Amino acid sequence: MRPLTEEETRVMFEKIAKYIGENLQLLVDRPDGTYCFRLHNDRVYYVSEKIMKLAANISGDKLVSLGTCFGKFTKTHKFRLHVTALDYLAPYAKYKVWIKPGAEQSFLYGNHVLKSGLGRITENTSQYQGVVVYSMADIPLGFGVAAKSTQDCRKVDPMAIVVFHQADIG
Repeated sequence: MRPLTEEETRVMFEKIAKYIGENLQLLVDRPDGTYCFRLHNDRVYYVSEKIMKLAANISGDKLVSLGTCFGKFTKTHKFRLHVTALDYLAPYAKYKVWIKPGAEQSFLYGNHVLKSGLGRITENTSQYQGVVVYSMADIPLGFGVAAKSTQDCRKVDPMAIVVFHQADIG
């Protein structure tokens, strides 16, 4: 465990902002205390500061399980988001896509969503905007990238790609 570098923080902040804009502060400023990010084996962990204030008291290994991994830094120093972050980011992601049964199955196996499977998408979603993919029952399935804008999604043919697969649960 250890604080992130100023340069690492920016990268992660920039990546997370692609899905929740400037709402990360919502995850850091929790009504039950401040939360922070500690690096460990190149993976970023979301954990409360109270728990961090108890290092040297815990074997660290136990400390890693007390936090939630959000993703990790690649060798090309980029931040790869992990689906374990989904439950924390989803409630704060402005741009969402709701997909049908067929698309859901294909998404859970790692594929992209096709027009025929698009049930609904948040208004004014730009092309390449980072989105959170939900099932028709409104449950989080993963992170995606809009292939076309919400406007262009209507005009496209059923076999066209409307959401690229980033990460999925399951």
